[PDB]
Amino acid sequence: MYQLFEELGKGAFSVVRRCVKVLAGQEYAAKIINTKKLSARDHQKLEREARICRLLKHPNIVRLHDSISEEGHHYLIFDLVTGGELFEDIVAREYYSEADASHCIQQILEAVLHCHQMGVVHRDLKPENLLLASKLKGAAVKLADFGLAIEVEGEQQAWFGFAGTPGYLSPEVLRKDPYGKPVDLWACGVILYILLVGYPPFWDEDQHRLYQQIKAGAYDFPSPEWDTVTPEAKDLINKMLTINPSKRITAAEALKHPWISHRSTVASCMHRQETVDCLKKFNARRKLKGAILTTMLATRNFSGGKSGGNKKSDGVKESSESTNTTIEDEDTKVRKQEIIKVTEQLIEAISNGDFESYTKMCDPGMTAFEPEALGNLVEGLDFHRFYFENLWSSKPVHTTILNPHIHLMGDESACIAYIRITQYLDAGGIPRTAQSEETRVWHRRDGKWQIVHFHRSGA
Amino acid sequence: MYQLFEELGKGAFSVVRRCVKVLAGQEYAAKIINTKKLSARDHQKLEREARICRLLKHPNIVRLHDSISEEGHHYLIFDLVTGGELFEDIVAREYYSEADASHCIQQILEAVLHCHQMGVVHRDLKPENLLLASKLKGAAVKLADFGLAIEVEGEQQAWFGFAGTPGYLSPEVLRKDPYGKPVDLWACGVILYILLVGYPPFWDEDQHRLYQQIKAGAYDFPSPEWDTVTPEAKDLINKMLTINPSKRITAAEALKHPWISHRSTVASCMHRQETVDCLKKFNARRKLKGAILTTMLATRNFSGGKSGGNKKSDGVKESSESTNTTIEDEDTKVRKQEIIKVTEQLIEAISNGDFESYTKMCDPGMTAFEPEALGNLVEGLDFHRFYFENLWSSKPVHTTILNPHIHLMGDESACIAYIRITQYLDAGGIPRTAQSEETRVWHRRDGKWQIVHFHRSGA
Repeated sequence: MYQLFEELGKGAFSVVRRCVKVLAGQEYAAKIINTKKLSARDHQKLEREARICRLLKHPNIVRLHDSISEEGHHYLIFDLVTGGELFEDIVAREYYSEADASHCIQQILEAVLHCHQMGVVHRDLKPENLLLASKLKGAAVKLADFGLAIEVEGEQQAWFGFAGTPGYLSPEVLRKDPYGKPVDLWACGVILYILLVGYPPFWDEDQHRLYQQIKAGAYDFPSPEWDTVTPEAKDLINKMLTINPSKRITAAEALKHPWISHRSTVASCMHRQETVDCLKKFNARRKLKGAILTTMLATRNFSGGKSGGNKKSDGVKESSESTNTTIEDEDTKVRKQEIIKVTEQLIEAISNGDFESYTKMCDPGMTAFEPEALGNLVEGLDFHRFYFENLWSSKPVHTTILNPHIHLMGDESACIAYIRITQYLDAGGIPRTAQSEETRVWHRRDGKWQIVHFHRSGA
Repeated sequence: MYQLFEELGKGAFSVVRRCVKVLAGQEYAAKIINTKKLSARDHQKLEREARICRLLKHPNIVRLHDSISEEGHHYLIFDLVTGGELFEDIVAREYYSEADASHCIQQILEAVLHCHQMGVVHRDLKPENLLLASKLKGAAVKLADFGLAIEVEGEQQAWFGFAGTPGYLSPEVLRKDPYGKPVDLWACGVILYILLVGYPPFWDEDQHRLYQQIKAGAYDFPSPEWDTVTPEAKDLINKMLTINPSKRITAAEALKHPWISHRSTVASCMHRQETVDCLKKFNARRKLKGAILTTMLATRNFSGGKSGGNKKSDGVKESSESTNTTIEDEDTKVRKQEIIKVTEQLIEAISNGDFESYTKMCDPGMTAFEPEALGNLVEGLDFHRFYFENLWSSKPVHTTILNPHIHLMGDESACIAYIRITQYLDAGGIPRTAQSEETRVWHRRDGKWQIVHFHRSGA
């Protein structure tokens, strides 16, 4: 059904690759999950993932088009978004302000609101899920990958398991409390914070200490970098990083916060180069912490090409190697014989009165000096046509070429000079003979020798 | 004094590099020891290493030429041997028999005998110290690197320290007994054994167990591979791998052993492919042990393989239009003008009667059709010399070129045709005028346009 092309990204248990639907000619992202490496439970919960992703239809959420299981693999086929990570893109930009971070978070909150309204909680919101739609300027931010997402019943809270990514885990998940939609607003607070200053609010080498920090809500806004952040951006972060989920801002309420809904009078317009610089290091530390799959069993993409243009074959090499040095300077020249071939064909074409073959061997802008031109230079083949039509269209005539000399001037140019003697009969012969001295200038154009100019004397 | 070139090998505390003595023009191996990484004691014992290596003059031992200390480095400059390791070379050979291993061990024992006679014990004999003199067929085996070597007093034994390489350590060193020359004969037994079957006599993942094996002398000659080894090769190994150093064969006695001294009637001539195959893996395991710590100026990427792909670009370049406005729009390659230049210089050279400049612009084998040749084809410049000498060496004469046409036939070939009109005076002028139709065939040879053939009419 599909054809897999380049890899776009990875997880521990999946890769994502561009693919093309064979019969459609439409391109998609294939999430390829190695089901041999999953627990029975995580394999089974792929049914829930597939279902959640079909439900979700929103401009800031990548949607599922298809789901396929084979013996060792499951395939979840989504829309292709080609801009890569938001976070990578932010560091390559010429300007980045609070006003620009607000537009990022608004798009994320719109997506999250839509999830929550459909009874879906993402549970594992992090920078890796934040993709750009395309490489075009101002492409939309899009949520991608809901592999840890859950379905909830209205506003009911439950214990859905300990799942998430350490730095983005909510206090309630860490306290083992029943939970729901607010877990995603905590993670948005962590993302917003990183979007403003380029580093996370909670970090510790010791994971147990990290969790105590999260549960305590022990983040800060240190100078110098927070001194130029507006009080309203800090207020929104505070409202999201509220320890008690019943008191945490919802996605609907966050979207009405002035730093989002009154962005144009509230959010700062100042470029934050230090954020861009810190985010580079953040981005880099995220790409070292990882793992690699053992094997790479893959299919073969279409291969080959047709050759472009015409190339000369040339003389075949006599052997792979020999004692005698290759390319000796003094040797018999076949090339001169090639010129002799096209020249004999020329003389035969003139003798037979075949203007058709004479045209092929001559350049359309052929130059000519001949006694029939009375000392003038003639261009084209119109002039010799009068002799092809009238005279040569026919008593016995014998031509004789004497003392031919050939000058080879590269692969594509040559010149031959010789004496032509013609034996013929005039009226009631009386056999006659005539001499002329002829020069032909040959030039190979597109793999074919053509006369560019010729000179004749005494005829 | 010296110039360092490529690296040849390494240790933990030294690299070896080819170098050239600036004022000599002689090449050597420089052992470069980073003295900042040595203990005070090992730095000090470089004096002993330098001394031992000057003492030793033998055909199967690489000798020291010079010793230099700088602030962070010591340099021990030795003869360059270019064949690499014996062991690497054995696996690339077309044939390898007991008789060939006997020749290896004889050379090693000769070197060791010479050490022992000079009161030097190597202490760390191993495959890495066994180098070939050159890449020539039958190059000698040479001992290289005596960094753990000691000086002994006659036949006196002492405790010189625990030093060596685990697999080659003698029982007496492991028992902490005073020791001397026999430690090197134990290591030769281990080397001989590896030379015969391609694997070591003592091996264990657990170093403490390895040492108990060594101290017990618990090696064996298992079938199938030892079944075709002669009893005399096994006898020599047994004599060397004798636990009690007072009973171990000496280097002098080993050299008189029939498997060495009667090689031609005693040592088998049968190719041992299984030894060659095992030795490949042995060689590979020796080159990949992980270092305990890694220290370097740059991370370092290895260079090798091939350089395929990289197709060359076509290279055509567009010509910018002149910025000043032009009344008529024309744009031929300045190449046509180049032909016009050399042609005008030709006409001026003929007019001035300058045969010198005329010779340069003409090919030595120039072809010519002209009325002065009476319908014949003339080769060379001898024919026109008569006109340069006599006539042109001189009344007022004016030349006029009419209707020039140029055919460009590649970068190296061109052809120009034109009408030449000459105004002159005959006897007592009476101004006269003459017409001729001329064709020149130019060819660039070694960056210079030369006439290969020319044609003239009506002159």
